[PDB]
Order: sequence, then C-alpha cells, then structure tokens
Amino acid sequence: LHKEPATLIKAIDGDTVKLMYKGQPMTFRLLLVDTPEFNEKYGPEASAFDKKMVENAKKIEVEFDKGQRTDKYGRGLAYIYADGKMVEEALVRQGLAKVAYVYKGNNTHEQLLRKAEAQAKKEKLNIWS
Ligand SMILES: Cc1cn([C@H]2C[C@H](OP(=O)(O)O)[C@@H](COP(=O)(O)O)O2)c(=O)[nH]c1=O
Ligand SMILES: [Ca+2]
Repeated sequence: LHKEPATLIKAIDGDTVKLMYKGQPMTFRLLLVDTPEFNEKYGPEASAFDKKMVENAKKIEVEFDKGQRTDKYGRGLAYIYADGKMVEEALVRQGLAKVAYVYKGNNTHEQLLRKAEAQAKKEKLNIWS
C-alpha cells in the first residue's frame, strides 16, 4: 500500500472529508470505520475531531487499500493520514468511531484499528461509556 498526496478542501463530518485528489474535488469516506452522524450522540464530537486533524495538518495523504476505491455514491474509499497520523486510528482510539464496513479486499488495517477500539472500550470512552 502506498500514500498519495492530497489537499484539504473542507471538513464534512466524522468519517467524510472533501479533498483535492489528482486535482479533482472528491468526497472521501474513511475505510473501516463508522462515526455517528452529526445528529446523533458523539456526532458533533466526531466531526470536530476529524476537522481538527485535517485542518491542522501540514500534509494530508490518501492511501487506497487493494480492493475498490470508489463506493456506489462516488465517494473515494481510502485511509486518510494527517501528518503521518491515520485519521481512522485516532478516531477509534478516542471512541468516536467504531470499526465497521470491513470487507474482503479492503481490510489491511483491521487489526490495528481493532486494537485501538479495544483500548477505547476498556476506557469506557465516548461511544463505549
Ligand atoms: C466505508 C464504506 C461504506 N460503503 C457504503 C456502504 C453503506 O451503504 P448504504 O448507504 O447503502 O447503507 C454506506 C455507509 O456510509 P455512511 O456511513 O457514510 O452512510 O457506504 C461502502 O460501500 N464501502 C465502504 O468501504
Ligand atoms: Ca457514519
């Protein structure tokens, strides 16, 4: 797997972000996680967390897994990194996202993310409180 350049266009919610990728505006849906919608408990906190990581990042990168790269709504499916920190891992570790939507050719970071989620659970943090 490799990391590719991208730039922030704008933060959307806890697991969606608008980026410029190969010079094209594009909605990215984070692989392997689910954040609450904004209108649900921990949604605003998840939005705020993601926003902070991406807006304060000097460098954003996009990393596709080996399976499909666009979903049925035309969103990009990637892991997102902000100055080398994976956004999915930070959210899950904070208990603002669940490991979710784990499909077959697109699950390289599943174990890593489940570890993060185990700690958040043991802390009874946010979603797990
Ligand atoms: C994260 C992810 C979501 N999706 C689709 C499945 C879900 O479809 P349905 O909308 O039909 O339930 C939807 C959930 O995204 P959101 O959690 O952003 O709504 O996005 C994928 O197809 N692949 C993925 O890797
Ligand atoms: Ca969601």
